[PDB]
Amino acid sequence: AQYEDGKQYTTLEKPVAGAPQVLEFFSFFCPHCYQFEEVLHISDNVKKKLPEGVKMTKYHVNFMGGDLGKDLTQAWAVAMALGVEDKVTVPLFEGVQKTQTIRSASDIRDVFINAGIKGEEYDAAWNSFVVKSLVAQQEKAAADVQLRGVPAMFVNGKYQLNPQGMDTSNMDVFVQQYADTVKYLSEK
Ligand SMILES: O=C(O)Cc1coc2cc(Oc3ccccc3)ccc12
Repeated sequence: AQYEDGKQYTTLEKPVAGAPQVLEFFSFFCPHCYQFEEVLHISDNVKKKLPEGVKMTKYHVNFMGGDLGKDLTQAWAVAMALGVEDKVTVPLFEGVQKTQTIRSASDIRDVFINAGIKGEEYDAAWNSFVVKSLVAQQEKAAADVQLRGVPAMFVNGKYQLNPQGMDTSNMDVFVQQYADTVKYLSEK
């Protein structure tokens, strides 16, 4: 077949019931994730190839970056609780990987302050049980598949994208193959 298990995707040996239709995992320490955001815009290109209104979910992971990796998962929970993902994703990626000005939870907070989130409202979210539960939700989603690599995308709790099997000579061709594979998997 044109799409084959082991080529563009792999199939989870234990499928996960109740998962979101499209689920992405990333780390602000992950270099391919940085590219997926700034250069390839993978999430937006996948969204444009799926029907209107499909749910897409994106979670941060703990396993890169030690203490700060976990702080970043909590900060991503804050961003999701406050609905400010689009305001903080690029400055968090650049603060970690480009300028290397993010070295502490305080430096993370500065990114949110600079993006116009009020200090009081950041701190209230950071300490909230709603955010504690969003941290648990991110960890649980990752744990369901003993995730050890990002960027990762799962479709319908069943299929895992395999970008290792896609053309990397051309960035736009790669994005198109990735998104068309997601579309194919979502129609399975
Ligand atoms: O770990 C792997 O090999 C799989 C993988 C995940 O995200 C990626 C992003 C890439 O970025 C490019 C660069 C130039 C053209 C097209 C794509 C390349 C490969 C991968």
